[PDB]
This record gives sequence, C-alpha cells and structure tokens, in this order.
Amino acid sequence: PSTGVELYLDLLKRTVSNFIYQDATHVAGLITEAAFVEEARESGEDYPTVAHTMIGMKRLNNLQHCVESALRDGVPGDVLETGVWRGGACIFARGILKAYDVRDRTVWVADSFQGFPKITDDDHPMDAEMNLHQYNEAVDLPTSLATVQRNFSRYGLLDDQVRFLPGWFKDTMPTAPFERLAVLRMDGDSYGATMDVLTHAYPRLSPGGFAIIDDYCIPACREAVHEYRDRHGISDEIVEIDRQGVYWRRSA
Amino acid sequence: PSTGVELYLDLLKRTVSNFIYQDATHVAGLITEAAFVEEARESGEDYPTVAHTMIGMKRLNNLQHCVESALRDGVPGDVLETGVWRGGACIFARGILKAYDVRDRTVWVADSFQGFPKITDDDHPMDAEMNLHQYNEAVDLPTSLATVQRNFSRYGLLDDQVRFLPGWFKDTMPTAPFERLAVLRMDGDSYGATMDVLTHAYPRLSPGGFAIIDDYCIPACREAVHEYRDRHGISDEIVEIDRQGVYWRRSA
Ligand SMILES: CC[C@H]1OC(=O)/C=C/[C@H](C)[C@@H](O[C@@H]2O[C@H](C)C[C@H](N(C)C)[C@H]2O)[C@@H](C)C[C@@H](C)C(=O)/C=C/C=C/[C@@H]1CO[C@@H]1O[C@H](C)[C@@H](O)[C@@H](O)[C@H]1OC
Ligand SMILES: CC[C@H]1OC(=O)/C=C/[C@H](C)[C@@H](O[C@@H]2O[C@H](C)C[C@H](N(C)C)[C@H]2O)[C@@H](C)C[C@@H](C)C(=O)/C=C/C=C/[C@@H]1CO[C@@H]1O[C@H](C)[C@@H](O)[C@@H](O)[C@H]1OC
Ligand SMILES: Nc1ncnc2c1ncn2[C@@H]1O[C@H](CSCC[C@H](N)C(=O)O)[C@@H](O)[C@H]1O
Ligand SMILES: Nc1ncnc2c1ncn2[C@@H]1O[C@H](CSCC[C@H](N)C(=O)O)[C@@H](O)[C@H]1O
Ligand SMILES: [Mg+2]
Ligand SMILES: [Mg+2]
Repeated sequence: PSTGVELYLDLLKRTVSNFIYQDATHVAGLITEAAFVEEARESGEDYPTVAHTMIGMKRLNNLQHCVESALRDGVPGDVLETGVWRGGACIFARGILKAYDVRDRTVWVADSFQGFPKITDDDHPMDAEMNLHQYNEAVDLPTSLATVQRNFSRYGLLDDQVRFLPGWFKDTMPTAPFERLAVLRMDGDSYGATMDVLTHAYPRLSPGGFAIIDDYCIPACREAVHEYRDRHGISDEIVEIDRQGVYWRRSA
Repeated sequence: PSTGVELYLDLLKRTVSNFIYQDATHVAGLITEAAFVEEARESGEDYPTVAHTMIGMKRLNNLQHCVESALRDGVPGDVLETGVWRGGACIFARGILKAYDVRDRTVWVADSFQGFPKITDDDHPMDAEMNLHQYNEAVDLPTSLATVQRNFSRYGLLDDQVRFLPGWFKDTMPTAPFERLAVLRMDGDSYGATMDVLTHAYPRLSPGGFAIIDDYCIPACREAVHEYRDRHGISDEIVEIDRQGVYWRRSA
C-alpha cells in the first residue's frame, strides 16, 4: 500500500474485519475459546463479537480482486451480497467504488435482517438436518436493517449507491430491481439460500463477472452449487479462496 | 469527490478514536456511566475501554491541521508526542506522513509506558494534590512499549519512521536524538511532565512549528505553560481546540 487509494482500501479491510482492535469471537460450533486468533480472522473462521464482517481478510481480498477486475475489464453491472450480517463486506464494496470515484454502480445489500429462517416442510433434507436457525443467538446473527444502515453511516458510506433488499431471498431475488451484476457474492449457508440466489440472481451476472460462494465448505451449499451448475452446463473453474469460500468467473 | 488521501485520513481518525465500533468508556473521575456518548468522543472527553486514542476527533483534527500545515509550509522537523497511551495519536501522525509519502520525517513516541509516575517530595504541590498516579488502573493507562508497537503494526504503520523514547520525560528528553521538531504535542497532564518537555524539547521546535497542550484545562498544566512562556518571552496566541486542548504556532 502506497497511494491514498491503496492505503484507504487496506485500512478499510483491516477495520471492517476489526484486525485493528482484535475483538473476541463468539463461542459456538467448533470454536471453544473467545480469544482473538490472528490466523482465524485472516481466513474468516471465527464469529466476531464486534467486527462488521465475519468473512475475514482472505475473502475481503477476494472481493477487492473481483470488484477491481470488473472495473479494469469493463464488466458491466452492480455488486450484490446475499447474506450481509452487520454489513462489513458490503461496506467494503461501497468503499472500493468510492475509492475509484465510480458513480454508475450500486451495492445491493440483501438479507432477511432476521438471521436464519426457521426450518419448514419445504426445506431440503440437508438444511433440515443442519437447522442453522439454532445458531442465530450464539453468533449474534439477527441484525436489523437500521443497524446495518447505521454501520454504513459510521464509515461515511451510506448514500444512494447503497440499496437494501430486506426479506427472504425467495421473496426478494426474482424481482430485485437490478438489471446486471458484475459481482454476485453468496453468503447464505444453506442449500435453500444458495439455490434461491443462483436461480434468481445468477442469470443477471454479466459474462466476465464473478460468482463468489462463501459457504462452499458446507455440504448443503455445495450440493446446491453442483445441482445448479450441472443444470445449466456451467463448467467455469471453481477457485478456492481459503478453507471456506470459492469463486468462479462467468465465461461467455 | 473525496480523494484516496482524504478517504484514508478520515477513516484513520474514525478508527483510532473508534467512532467505528463505539466502545464503552471507563467509569472514572467525573464519568459515572460507561455508555459511548458520541459528543464525548467527538471532543475527547471520555476514557475509551478499547480505542487507541482518548484525544477525540477535535484534537485529532487539530493534529492533522498542525502536521499538514508544517508539510505545506515547509516547516522542518519531526513529530513528537509526549504521553501516548495506546499510541493512537502517534499512529494517526504516522498515517498522515504515509498518506503524503513523506519519507524524511519521523514520529517520536515518548512515554514511560507505565502510566503516571508516583508522586515524590520533589513534585510541584499542584501535582502532589492531584496524584494522577491514583488513576492509572481506572483508565487502563499503563500500556507497554510492546503493546504500542503491536498497535502501530495493526495499521501497517510500524516502520523506521516511528521511533520510541521509553522512560520518564525528565530522563528521556534532554538527550533525545531528534534535532528539530515541526510539531510538539504535549499530553502528560501534570505541571512536571509539561515543564519537563517545554524545558527540554521546546527549544528544538522550528519557527512555524506547532506546540499543542492537550491538558491545558488542568490547572497544574496551565501553570507550567504560563511560567514557561513568561520566562522565555513567548507571546504567540494560545488558540483553543475544545474543552481541554490548546495550541500555539511558534513565531521566529
Ligand atoms: C455456529 C454456526 C455454524 O455451526 C457450526 O459450525 C456447527 C458445527 C457442528 C457442531 C458440527 O457437528 C459436529 O461435528 C463434529 C466434527 C462431530 C460432532 N459429533 C459430536 C457428532 C458434530 O456434532 C458440524 C460438522 C455439523 C454439520 C451438519 C455442518 O457442517 C454444519 C454447519 C453449520 C454451520 C453454522 C453456520 O456457520 C457458518 O459457517 C460458514 C462456513 C461461515 O462462513 C459463516 O457463514 C457461519 O455462519 C455464522
Ligand atoms: C480520571 C482521571 C482524571 O481524574 C479526574 O478527572 C478527577 C476528578 C476529581 C473527582 C475532582 O474532584 C471533585 O471536584 C468536584 C468539583 C467536587 C468533588 N467533591 C466530592 C469534593 C471533588 O471530588 C477534581 C476537581 C480533583 C482535582 C484535584 C483535579 O483537578 C484533578 C484532576 C484529575 C484528573 C485526572 C486526569 O484526567 C485527565 O484529564 C485530561 C484533561 C484528559 O485529557 C486526560 O489526559 C485525563 O487523563 C487520562
Ligand atoms: N433465506 C435467507 N434469506 C435472506 N437472508 C438470509 C437467508 N438465510 C440466511 N440469511 C442471512 O444470511 C446472513 C448469513 S451471515 C453473512 C455474513 C456477511 N456476508 C459478512 O460479511 O459477515 C445472515 O445475516 C442471515 O440473516
Ligand atoms: N513524566 C512522565 N514521563 C513519561 N510519560 C508520562 C509522564 N507522565 C505521564 N506519562 C504518560 O502520559 C500519558 C498520558 S495519556 C496520553 C493520551 C494519548 N496522547 C492519546 O492519544 O490517547 C500516559 O501514557 C502516561 O504513561
Ligand atoms: Mg458464510
Ligand atoms: Mg490529556
């Protein structure tokens, strides 16, 4: 980092992930100690008590790569994240556009703003077995729209190039009012959330655009990804980011 | 549209003062409630549990004004802060130099790295009356050199343009190896710490340089300032920053 832009985006990553203050993690799942562990935050493997994103430094770097590549290569369209929690990844995305004075692209912030949904009879058996809803409280997942908006405002990044899509993805995605995406960041964990968004948002991903699957390490998510790719004849290389996330670049 | 440098420095101020995550204050002195209060942090009036500086946004803005003016006007010399706590003001100063790619000035970080000193028989009576040592634990003041170095490194700002001066100001200042200062930021609270640094560091402040007195609202500090200015015939206007700090600009 040397230029003002490089310094800003570097600091923004360290700030939204709270490498700066090194907040404790929630203790849930396979995590058994609250201590901040550098390696865990680096790879987005903990559940921050305070930080605005849980995706970690490697997945923030990937998001920067994808947005910057889209700008560099003239890939048209907006940035959408499905599953935003406290908003840190979307805050970073808006910051990237701000750094490069991009005025013609929007960051779409899609979430229930309620955490994971209760399991229903419609759910895939793998989703029903996992029952992600049981973890909502343990990792402070339910985060209101007002809270997320407040978080954007603390960075000076709440403006008309940030638009919110509140509700369940099955309700918000089919008629979401974007025409094209350059980056589609999927971070909803379940077979259902992944299939919802691949079905309803992926067709608007421009060729040359990036599809990021945050939760590929989760069997149910991975199942949706393969079902969807097999259905559509998608063979674009799945590239690992860290121990959780992957992405591909959409070929024409 | 804000430049990369503007975006970086704005974010750095919000981060070192922790406007981003809004940490509670310690309950000490006249502060009886732990809540983060926006107005208190804006004017540096609380005792942050986590933030790297307690000086607040108004005094951070002052520091930026002083450093940028020195750079712009070609006032020679380094930046020294006497009394750094967790290092956030000095981290900000180093960030300013980084933002403008200044490679030939150093940020000097001077502190006991142990909190306020124990009172002795040699202390000024106003300092003995205050006995600031009694507040060390209450506001988590003692902060080791290793911790402060770690804090710099979290921002990517620990490099050879940051130099540390560990020990009591009366011992470290007379032979501190800087030749010239552009900004002398005094933040030691007491008659003693203020007089130590005015006596031993102020003569190295360049004409056109800035002398910042963080704790001018404290009677003992103010007494040292006036005693020193009267002795040396200094009549440069004392300009108020907020409810605590003032500064003057040294005329030749
Ligand atoms: C705490 C939330 C998290 O909870 C778990 O980490 C649960 C783990 C279970 C305890 C595990 O079970 C245990 O395994 C042991 C090896 C053997 C045990 N023995 C006694 C039977 C068995 O009890 C796992 C394997 C259960 C299976 C079904 C699984 O993979 C579930 C994933 C749940 C993830 C959820 C959701 O976290 C998401 O993760 C993705 C990857 C992150 O980016 C992020 O979005 C994050 O959101 C907050
Ligand atoms: C908690 C630390 C702080 O502690 C106080 O704020 C103490 C205040 C006392 C309680 C006060 O007493 C009360 O006054 C009332 C009018 C009447 C009360 N009635 C019960 C008799 C009496 O109990 C004061 C006036 C006592 C006198 C001796 C004084 O001026 C002490 C100052 C100490 C400041 C210290 C040092 O703060 C420094 O500040 C500067 C401005 C900041 O940038 C920062 O660096 C900060 O350091 C971290
Ligand atoms: N079916 C669904 N519809 C809408 N939101 C959902 C959903 N299933 C899960 N979510 C949301 O998906 C998010 C998963 S956590 C997202 C982490 C975030 N990307 C970060 O940067 O840290 C939660 O905020 C949860 O409320
Ligand atoms: N005589 C002395 N010599 C050296 N350090 C001293 C001192 N008296 C007080 N200190 C130090 O002065 C500091 C006061 S607090 C400094 C606040 C800091 N400028 C910030 O940005 O938040 C403490 O870190 C304390 O250890
Ligand atoms: Mg995830
Ligand atoms: Mg002070």
